[PDB]
Amino acid sequence: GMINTKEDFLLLIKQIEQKSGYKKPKAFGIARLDRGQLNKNKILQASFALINYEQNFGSAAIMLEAFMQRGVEIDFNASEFVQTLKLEDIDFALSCFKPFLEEDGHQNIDLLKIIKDKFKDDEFSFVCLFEDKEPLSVESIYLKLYLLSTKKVPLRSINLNGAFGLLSNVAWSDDKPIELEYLRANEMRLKMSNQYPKIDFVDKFPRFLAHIIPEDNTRILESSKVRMGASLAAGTTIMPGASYVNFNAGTTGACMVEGRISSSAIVGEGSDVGGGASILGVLSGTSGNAISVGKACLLGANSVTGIPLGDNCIVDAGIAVLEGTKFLLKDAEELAKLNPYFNFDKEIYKGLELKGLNGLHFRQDSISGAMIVALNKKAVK
Amino acid sequence: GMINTKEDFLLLIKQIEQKSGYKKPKAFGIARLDRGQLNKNKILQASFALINYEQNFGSAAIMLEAFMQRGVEIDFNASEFVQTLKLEDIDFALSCFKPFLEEDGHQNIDLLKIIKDKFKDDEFSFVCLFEDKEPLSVESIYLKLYLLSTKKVPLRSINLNGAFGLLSNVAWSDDKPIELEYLRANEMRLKMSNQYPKIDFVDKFPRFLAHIIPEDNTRILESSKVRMGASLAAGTTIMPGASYVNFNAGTTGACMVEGRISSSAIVGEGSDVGGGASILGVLSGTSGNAISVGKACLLGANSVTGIPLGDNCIVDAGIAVLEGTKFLLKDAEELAKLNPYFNFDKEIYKGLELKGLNGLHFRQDSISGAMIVALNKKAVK
Amino acid sequence: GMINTKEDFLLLIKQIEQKSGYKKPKAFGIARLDRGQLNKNKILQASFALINYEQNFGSAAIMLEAFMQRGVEIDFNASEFVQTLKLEDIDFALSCFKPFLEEDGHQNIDLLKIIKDKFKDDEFSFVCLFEDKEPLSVESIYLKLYLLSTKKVPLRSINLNGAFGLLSNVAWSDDKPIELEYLRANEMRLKMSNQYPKIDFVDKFPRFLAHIIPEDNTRILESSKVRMGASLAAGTTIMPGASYVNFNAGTTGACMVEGRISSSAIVGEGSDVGGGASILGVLSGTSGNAISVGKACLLGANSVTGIPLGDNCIVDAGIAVLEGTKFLLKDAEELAKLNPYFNFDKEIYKGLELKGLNGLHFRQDSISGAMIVALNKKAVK
Ligand SMILES: [Cl-]
Ligand SMILES: [Cl-]
Ligand SMILES: [Cl-]
Ligand SMILES: [Cl-]
Repeated sequence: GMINTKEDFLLLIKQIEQKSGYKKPKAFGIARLDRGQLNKNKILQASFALINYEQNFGSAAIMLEAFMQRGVEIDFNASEFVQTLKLEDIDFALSCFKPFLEEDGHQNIDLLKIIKDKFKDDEFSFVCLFEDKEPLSVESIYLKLYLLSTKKVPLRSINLNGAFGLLSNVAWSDDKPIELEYLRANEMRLKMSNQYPKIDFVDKFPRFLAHIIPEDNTRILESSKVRMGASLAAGTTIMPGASYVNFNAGTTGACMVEGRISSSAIVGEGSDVGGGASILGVLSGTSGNAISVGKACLLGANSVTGIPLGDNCIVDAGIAVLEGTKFLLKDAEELAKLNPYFNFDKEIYKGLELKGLNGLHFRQDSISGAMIVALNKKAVK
Repeated sequence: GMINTKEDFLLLIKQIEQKSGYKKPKAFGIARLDRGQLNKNKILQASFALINYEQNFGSAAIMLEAFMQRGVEIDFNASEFVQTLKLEDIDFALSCFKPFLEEDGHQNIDLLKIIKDKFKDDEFSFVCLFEDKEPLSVESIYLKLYLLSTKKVPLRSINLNGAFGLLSNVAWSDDKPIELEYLRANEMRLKMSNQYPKIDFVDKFPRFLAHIIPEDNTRILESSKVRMGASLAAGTTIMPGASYVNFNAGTTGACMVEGRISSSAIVGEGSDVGGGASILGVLSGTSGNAISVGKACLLGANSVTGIPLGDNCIVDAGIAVLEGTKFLLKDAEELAKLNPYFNFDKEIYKGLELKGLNGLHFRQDSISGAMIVALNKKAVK
Repeated sequence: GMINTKEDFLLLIKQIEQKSGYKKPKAFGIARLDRGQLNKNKILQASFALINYEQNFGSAAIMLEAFMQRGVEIDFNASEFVQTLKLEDIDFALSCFKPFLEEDGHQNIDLLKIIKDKFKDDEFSFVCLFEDKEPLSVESIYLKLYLLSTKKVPLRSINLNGAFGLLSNVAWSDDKPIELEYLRANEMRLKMSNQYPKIDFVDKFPRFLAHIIPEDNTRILESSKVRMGASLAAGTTIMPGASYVNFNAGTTGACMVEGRISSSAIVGEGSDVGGGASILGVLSGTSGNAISVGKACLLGANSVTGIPLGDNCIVDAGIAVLEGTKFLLKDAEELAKLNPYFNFDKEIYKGLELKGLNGLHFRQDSISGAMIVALNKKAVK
């Protein structure tokens, strides 16, 4: 078909990439789209089975060229490119991949074979990012969420600004989106005919398990507790009682999570988020930074953590550690050793002053009622 | 058909309404009923696609007359009237509506066309309330819950007493009720044949989303967290981690809800119910009144609010504000300004004494351990 | 068929039970198994419609004999016996039961008729326990969980050690297990063809309601909040907001549960677990015993209970009662009366010292900030 060898294939990629203003995508994939039942141009959800991040640039070149080949004008100076796939695009791409078709393990190529076989018009779209800027489309928002939940990129590392304004608030029935106006328009007919769909939730975001397959040692005991865009390190457990992991939040190592992790909050390896505990996400103020809890921290049942914590910190059950809470310092000499740059000159510190320190133990003196910050005895050893 | 003009229609309504003891219903609609799999006279659920409250009295007259026309004796001195619809009732009503049949937007008339088209015996029932008293039927309980959840009537404004005794505890599978005795009777057959239905919950009440379509700016991130009979003002968000809205509870303006709103509790516009916070519903005692939180209140993560709060109150994360908790008053002069009738003569107040006041800030002194009630600095401005 | 009378039947049982080394099973039943989509020898779940505990030993003898009759070597010195049923086994058993076949109410016999009618190879397995030791199979783990959730045995009374290591972490879609590797292997095909299954959770354990039918006065308002192996006494209510009942945990009488009951924790009749409260399961240390809360205890919203409590204890909302928390004792003379062996000589006690006592009221002094242990005034009366 003119691409007969892998050498021909590589020269083709070189020709494409030497086109004027060509930029290699930083992320790309192909999404199956769910459209509005009433407004068929409204994209309600995008699903990917393969995410490419800073990889497989040849495959991206073939896809971009399929579009260029039929006259689609790609602005390589825009942050992203989204385009509906036609059958001709799939056939063009598969012909460029001719040298590989009888081989196993080429995942992007396998995906195209599948899409060709299941092709429908306006069902599939190529989605790519040229840079990390605010999303301009539902499709690019979904690619970004996937980049986070598949852990191709670290938590907080990509731009999600404006996502809420672009996404439609919809009903979700067995993880399928339905326009609210469709339900209103059909309510009499559906209820009287006993065909009213079962609505699990109404929101702009889907759940993690509608999109991501956990590692074999990762457990999520209830889907409603992990939003799409959450990032769970292998080995994490999310218990169902009073937990939550929001988008652009999660764990960077195996943790037991029984409480609530707000957006922008990161919990380090070996930490234990107790039943009904709260971890807030963003510190107050205009340059208010994100909250991180370090490694091997123990957050008690029904506690609240409103500041960044370093490693080996303990918040006792029931304690609220907020930015403005005052604490009486104990164990200053030992804490100095774990925290050599910090000035332990005084006796009372606000939560915010103590942010990020290691080996802290937040507790209440049960006789005097004083809030204390002390040494986690285990943190010295 | 003898009703040929809208004038004929209006004279018919006048004749009906001049019948002896006739009362216009205060609320009415037509429900599709779910009956027991074993006990077919047991009504397990009622679904409405249209609720009429203090409106469309002509339409109610036509329906009541359909029944009277065939000899049904309506007691207009009872608080409610419930009756199974026959095809003849639907045809009678549609014939009285003849002058309107080629016009759009007559919702009660459209509903009848649909019911005629999907008619089944014992499937549909007319349900109306003549006054606001204790429900006497499953059907009237469901009409009352709908009146609350559709916001046709305000929270706490209607009589729900006895509802629990009338409703059957059932299993619910994809929002369909199943008698527990049916599951017991069929368990061997169903499990061994691998046809055991998926049971989502066992209770007397259904969920809100099985019945109500939120406004486009209202989100409920998990159906199990909003019971049928809840009332959510447009713009409310219910997060899934540790929240709840019970029946005859909710919000009167757009609020962020991440905690638990008990029955009878009302949360005012702009308030923020923090993650895992509790709002209790009814004050203790025999004349113990319902708890209301006013506008723009901020309830901290893992707090407990056991008293009514006025506007612009703050409960810090972790604080329990109970009827018997004692608080040390600060900022008395400024609080007097926001609360001119209250007597700020003393220094220690019980929670219950402070009920309903504006601009309160409940906090703990972290050095002395004292519970404080102070000024919310933002409430002066 | 040679077993023609119930007398013949009883002599057959005598002959079987006199076989060398025969032991009567302590528990038995027949499970329908769910196997791996990829690994068909992996048992992902077992479902029973009938559990026998210390009963119906004749029926167990007939089943064991069906296997022995065809040469299966049963080790009656092992703790358990598991074996796949063949049609011949079912037909053999039904022939031994000939004298009963035209009679009603023989549940084990009815089950065999059903299994014969729905027979499939490798679908059904006989599962029995000869003693209470660590489970050796998925099948025996499931029998043990059933023994707990059906309340045939008391909470904590049976050996579940090693269960986590034997169970596979799987995806669950409408309560059906799916191997994660199957989802990975089929992800492209399933997502692009729009056939991706709805995954409710990923875990090693199923939910209670996938297996157990509550009593008519028992309510569970959300299935994800009660794990399989939980034990709920008749009349219990599990609310959905922030509750949980883990395996080998629950209630021994009717309780209102709105908080989290950890594994090994037992809550006594008439107790009320408030919204977002935590009950921990096992005391710290190597001989750290299980936590029990007695009858008519009141655990406040957002409290934490980390010690065993006797009867009529109160933990105020927001209070954390941990093993190491210190409390100032009040009402010593009255508490002595309720607790005659305890030595109320001193003024400050650690939580752990107070374990199991009756009539305790844990509260905070809101003026001094001191943690108090006092008399529950209602407990004297
Ligand atoms: Cl100081
Ligand atoms: Cl005073
Ligand atoms: Cl909680
Ligand atoms: Cl002492």
